[PDB]
Amino acid sequence: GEIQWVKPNKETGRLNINGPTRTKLEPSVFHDVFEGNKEPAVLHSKDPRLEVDFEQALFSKYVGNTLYEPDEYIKEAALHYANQLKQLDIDTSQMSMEEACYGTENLEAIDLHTSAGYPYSALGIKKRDILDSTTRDVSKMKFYMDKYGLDLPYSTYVKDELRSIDKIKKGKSRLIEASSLNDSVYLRMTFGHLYETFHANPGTVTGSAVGCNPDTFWSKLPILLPGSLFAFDYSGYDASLSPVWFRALELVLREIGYSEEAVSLVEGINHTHHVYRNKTYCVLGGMPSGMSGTSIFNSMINNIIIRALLIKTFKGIDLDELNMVAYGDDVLASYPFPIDCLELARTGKEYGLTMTPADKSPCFNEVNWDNATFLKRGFLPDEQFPFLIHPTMPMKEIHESIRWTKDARNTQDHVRSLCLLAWHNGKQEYEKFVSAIRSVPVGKALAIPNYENLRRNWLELFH
RNA sequence: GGUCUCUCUCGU
RNA sequence: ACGAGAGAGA
Ligand SMILES: Nc1ccn([C@@H]2O[C@H](COP(=O)(O)OP(=O)(O)OP(=O)(O)O)[C@@H](O)[C@H]2O)c(=O)n1
Ligand SMILES: [Mg+2]
Ligand SMILES: [Mg+2]
Ligand SMILES: [Zn+2]
Repeated sequence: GEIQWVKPNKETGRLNINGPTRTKLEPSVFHDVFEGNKEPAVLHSKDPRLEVDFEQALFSKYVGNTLYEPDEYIKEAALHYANQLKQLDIDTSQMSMEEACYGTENLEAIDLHTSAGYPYSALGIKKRDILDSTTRDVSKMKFYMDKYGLDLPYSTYVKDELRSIDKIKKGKSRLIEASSLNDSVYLRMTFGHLYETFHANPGTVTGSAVGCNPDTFWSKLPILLPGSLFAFDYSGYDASLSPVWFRALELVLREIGYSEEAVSLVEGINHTHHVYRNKTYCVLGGMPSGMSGTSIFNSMINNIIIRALLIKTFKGIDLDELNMVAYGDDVLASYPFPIDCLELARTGKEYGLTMTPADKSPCFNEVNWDNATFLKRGFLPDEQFPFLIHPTMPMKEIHESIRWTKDARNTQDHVRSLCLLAWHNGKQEYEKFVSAIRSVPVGKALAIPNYENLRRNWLELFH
């Protein structure tokens, strides 16, 4: 992904889009009970913690583009993946605006506690002014779309969140693209049934884990990924996608049976326009993370990428013995023989991809179930029932969340949520966690889940 | 101050 | 089941 041009809003006639500059993350009453090295991300250009030009760091993720048209390996990869999806029988028909706005049993409705994007953001109008859950009316929406049309520019914000201090110093905060409600509901109408199918079949057939529950999915992963494992993260995944991969995505969508009208929207994703403060800018390539179906499309492109790198990098690869699941750019995959991920990365850099170990560490090493991670969680077999697998969130990542808050009114909700992650690390680590919470006044006022009840509730999930 | 998924909590 | 809120993950 590379920025093509940057004109002021005056020259493009776009309305300015004003974004918050102050973090909502105050330190919590547990801020000094637990060690930790994450701080709220840099959001103002004058953040004293900066050591690099701010706006230059945010946009440094647009590495640039390499390929524009698919080669032989990427075509073969795309078709292999697409024939895999055929067995799901995606209904490619247009979804109706009622279900697209208000949801179905396998696709939650448009979030009305969040913005409506350009231009509504600047016009003061909110999503709840167009859609009501109770009537499930679409007339108010059908009207507005007719009036502003589609291909509406994305609104660029910086994300308020705890980040590494390396990334605070180097100004590498995350950019999100606020979709226009019009673009969002049109994508849902075009691809609603594919979203539905993906959410309802996490696993190695979608090659996706969107919709999975780690508490139960982890026990299946060793069965869905037999053989020797490998695993990746990508550095700057969304911006690092050259337009070739969107062409390759069109190949997949055609081959599962979408109309020439439907695949035409892919170019609207490969080629996007964004407002940030008082400027407009055009991005070619790169996924606009914040669009409808971000996770699902990131995951599908990843299935294409991995396949394409294997058959290009190694002779004698057989893509039918490959199992993988992707959640966005997180990969966990397996193959009957060991795969030298160092070579897949060399290939990726040729396509403009920066592949890294899952942990984002400096060297690749062998990956097996005892050191694997997916969605930050490890794999730890139960002591009594070794075929059940605990998703283990590391205690350090739990300690970092508990040290901050966006509203102390929710302290108990927060700690409870964290306890439900923590106890998979076992009774000793868990009770060390709970004793720490109890070592401060507010902690002794909180209801904390009892370990055995958590373990009993977990074991009941398999009945 | 986006798209999603998952889990929890509070309400007839 | 339906509404309200939270946390985590991508
Ligand atoms: N809050 C987030 C985080 C992730 N993503 C999507 O998931 C992708 C990968 O997630 P992640 O690895 O966390 O971010 P990266 O872009 O790869 O940056 P990094 O180098 O830090 O891994 C992103 O590119 C983005 O498209 C998202 O939409 N919203
Ligand atoms: Mg990444
Ligand atoms: Mg990732
Ligand atoms: Zn353009």
